Amino acid sequence: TGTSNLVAVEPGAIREDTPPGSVIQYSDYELDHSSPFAGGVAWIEGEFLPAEDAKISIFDTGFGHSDLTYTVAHVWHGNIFRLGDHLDRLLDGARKLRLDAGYTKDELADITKQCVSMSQLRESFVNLTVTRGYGLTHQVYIYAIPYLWAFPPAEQIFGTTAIVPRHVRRAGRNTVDPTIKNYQWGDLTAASFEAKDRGARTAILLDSDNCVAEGPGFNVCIVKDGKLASPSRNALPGITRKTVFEIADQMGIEATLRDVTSHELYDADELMAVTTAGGVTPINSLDGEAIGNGAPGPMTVAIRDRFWALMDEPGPLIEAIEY
Repeated sequence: TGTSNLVAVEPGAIREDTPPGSVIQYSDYELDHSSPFAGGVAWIEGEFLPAEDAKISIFDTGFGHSDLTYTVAHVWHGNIFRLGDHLDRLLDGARKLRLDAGYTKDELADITKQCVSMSQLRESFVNLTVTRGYGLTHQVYIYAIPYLWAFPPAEQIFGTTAIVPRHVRRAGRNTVDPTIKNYQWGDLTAASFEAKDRGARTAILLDSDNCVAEGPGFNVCIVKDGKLASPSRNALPGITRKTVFEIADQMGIEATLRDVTSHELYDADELMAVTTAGGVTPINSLDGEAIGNGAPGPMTVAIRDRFWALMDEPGPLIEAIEY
């Protein structure tokens, strides 16, 4: 059909079932639908709008040339996670693209948190996008929408399945650069359709030298002999990946950003996907072969459970939204 295994990025429900007793639980509340904003807020051209109405000029160069960068932060239990790190990454990427947001980091942070508050969402998927714009003025778009899962909560707890594409590789840093977060998903979409065709949930892509690159919307972490590794070259420098490495260091696990060869990927003791929209996902099998026992690995479970706990512990990583 015309539908990939990738989650559609648009406003969706406010809550979704999660495994009972699991580390993942939504907040208990309601939206006051007296506000037109409740459920999703978009900030386009300095004006807030109900997400249902959020529109951009068809002539924005961010559309016709995909000339932009973006970042996504999540809100969990009313707390925004690592917003400052996301703003730093977004602004650094815009600089590399010679894009000027026209707003300082603090102005962006205030605008973003305001979007969440007006949305009334305690769990949210928050996107900041900076584009080349149109007649020339660069454009900043921000939206806070209900939470989105790259992998459903059930797969976060019980694991997902992956293949390595036979026909696709991840674009290299000298072509469409994966190290700047971008909307150019041609390879990622093709890999997802190949995974769907083969009966797997997703794909882990290789780069041109057959090193692990990343997946469609996530970094990949590889566990071997009690050590954790993740690709250093053709992969986004993910914030979830950064969090996972901090969690591991605190657990006394050695975590290294390095080239991971295709041999190492297939020989892994554990595999996991890491991304802001849903966190740490175990990958139970690769190309239909069990990784470990074919169920979530022990280090993955430990790190994933610690990751959700971070969302509730006061500290530098989290800030409470004011509703």
